[PDB]
Amino acid sequence: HALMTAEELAFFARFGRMREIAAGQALFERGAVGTQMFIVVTGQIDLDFGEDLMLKHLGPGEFFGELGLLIGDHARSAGASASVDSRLIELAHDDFQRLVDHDPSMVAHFLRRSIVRVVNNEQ
Amino acid sequence: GLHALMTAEELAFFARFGRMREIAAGQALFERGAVGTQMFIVVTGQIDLDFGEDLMLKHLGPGEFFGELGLLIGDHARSAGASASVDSRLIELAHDDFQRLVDHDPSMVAHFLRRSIVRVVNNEQ
Ligand SMILES: Nc1nc2c(ncn2[C@@H]2O[C@@H]3COP(=O)(O)O[C@H]3[C@H]2O)c(=O)[nH]1
Ligand SMILES: Nc1nc2c(ncn2[C@@H]2O[C@@H]3COP(=O)(O)O[C@H]3[C@H]2O)c(=O)[nH]1
Repeated sequence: HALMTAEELAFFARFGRMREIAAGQALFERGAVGTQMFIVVTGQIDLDFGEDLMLKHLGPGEFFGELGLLIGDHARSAGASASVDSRLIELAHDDFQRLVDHDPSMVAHFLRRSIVRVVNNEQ
Repeated sequence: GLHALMTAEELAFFARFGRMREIAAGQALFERGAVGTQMFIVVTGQIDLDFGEDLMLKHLGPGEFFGELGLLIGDHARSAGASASVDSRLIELAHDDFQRLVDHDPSMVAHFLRRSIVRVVNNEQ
């Protein structure tokens, strides 16, 4: 599972912003354009990779959408939706660029863990 | 496009933190499925990647990099065999070298890691 560090949670939250999403609501659809990533801080997000694949359940501290964030014109690999009332850190393209500028070391450590996760990965 | 290519800054800094390696035409650098914790940058010649099955070979010329998965992911097994098509020269960057690089220039590394992710999401033959 994902899981940010405490330092990441605090900083991504400050550079990004919070987003509330109700039980049953869609955050984005599979195959859609999307340039922001998200961190679950309360509740649960379900990822739907289409076809007959297992759903992934993401609880507090887990992140997703970094591909949309990091790769231009990426199409969302899964649909994202809220299982229950949830709250998220939403981090946009510009926010991430700011973060890299202010704290490249922390970002490098994050990107590194991302790569490990993403080569793991793909149902 | 979708070919690697380091920046000039990367080439110089990866060269300095790492070391150089000569490899003769026909020689294997590593086998597919093996343990491997270093990455490589081609600076002369050409490295061929063999992904097994019936997949196309990939040909990497000067300035192209490979093996970063082995470098970044513990207990990764090499996704391809690597071998020299012609006499080649490489920058070899070891695990410890990369950690030194991160510590001295995190910003350069972050930019590199970012470019890696794009390449890798656009990979797998
Ligand atoms: N493609 C893929 N994406 C995954 C997987 N597990 C989690 N994800 C995340 O699901 C996300 C959906 O949005 P993106 O396409 O932006 O980024 C994706 C990944 O960050 C997986 O196994 N495969
Ligand atoms: N998995 C994968 N690796 C690739 C591809 N093209 C180039 N590579 C590189 O091939 C390398 C084989 O060694 P590694 O797995 O160390 O690291 C890998 C990458 O740097 C591709 O299409 N798929």
